[PDB]
Amino acid sequence: GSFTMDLVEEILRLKEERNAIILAHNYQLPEVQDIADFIGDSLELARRATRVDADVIVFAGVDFMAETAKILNPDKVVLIPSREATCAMANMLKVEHILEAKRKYPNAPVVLYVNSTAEAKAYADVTVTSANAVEVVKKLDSDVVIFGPDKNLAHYVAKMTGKKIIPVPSKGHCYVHQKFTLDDVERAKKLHPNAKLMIHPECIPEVQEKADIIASTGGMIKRACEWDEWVVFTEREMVYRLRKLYPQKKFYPAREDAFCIGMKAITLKNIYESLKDMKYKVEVPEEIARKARKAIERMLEMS
Ligand SMILES: C/C(=C/C(=O)O)C(=O)O
Ligand code: SF4
Ligand SMILES: [Cl-]
Ligand SMILES: [Cl-]
Ligand SMILES: [Cl-]
Ligand SMILES: [N+]
Repeated sequence: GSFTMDLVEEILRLKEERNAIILAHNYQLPEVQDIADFIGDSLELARRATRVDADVIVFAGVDFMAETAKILNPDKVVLIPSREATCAMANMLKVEHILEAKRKYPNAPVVLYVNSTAEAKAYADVTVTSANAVEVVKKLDSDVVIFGPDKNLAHYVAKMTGKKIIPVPSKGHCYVHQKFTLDDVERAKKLHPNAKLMIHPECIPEVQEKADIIASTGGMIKRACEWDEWVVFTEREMVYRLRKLYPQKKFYPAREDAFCIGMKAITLKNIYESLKDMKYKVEVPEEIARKARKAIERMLEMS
């Protein structure tokens, strides 16, 4: 015919030409999810980055996630389609916060949420995500741990493990998940009285306390089989992910306006441009990468 390739067809050809895999987070735009080879949460993306047979990883997610993939694949090309795909919560944690906490608690393990920079991870004894933070902290050989950046996840970990949690920094949080309120819980239950509530641990504690399940986005997918109707208290693109996986269930956003600007820096067009031009190359300095890798590997061994 007269027509040629659209962006999807161009991307598919370039993936072949580059020997590339596209890894996407659950918060990516639906049309980006639809072209990804693998979609998952922070822990699943970290694990998947340890079995990459491709030469090139295009990371449809934020920069810290691409850096984690690069730390696990120092000799593969890792591309981030936009350097403005970044995480507001992760940037709240600086090396100075970690050093001050280590000074006060030298025997406390430093436990850093994967939502953190590579420089910060170089000071972690182990990394965690929302899916394994409780399990990891429970198993660490200390009754006190230094933990960050997210204070709402820290609250959940403190509740579930009974251990003393020293937050770094003092007020780290995700603006997307902080948008959920008790009024959103009330409205969701009024509009969808037969639905259960799946709530991310980055939400505030009083909202966590209303959950039927508290889970990472990966845990939400794992536990969705437990009911047929769910209100989803996380970034709104997760509703698309859940509807695609389970077309027979019903999913409703807790708030349509819970959007991550950094995640939406990734577009179909800049994924195309990323493969076409081999950009933007993600690099992590060797000393930081080796130290971060030790903490990330330990995390994968512990969960
Ligand atoms: C936002 C997020 C973070 C994580 O997995 O630790 C999630 O995908 O649940
Ligand atoms: S949703 Fe929140 S934690 Fe995730 S990248 Fe966006 S700002 Fe960061
Ligand atoms: Cl692969
Ligand atoms: Cl995220
Ligand atoms: Cl199913
Ligand atoms: N011990």
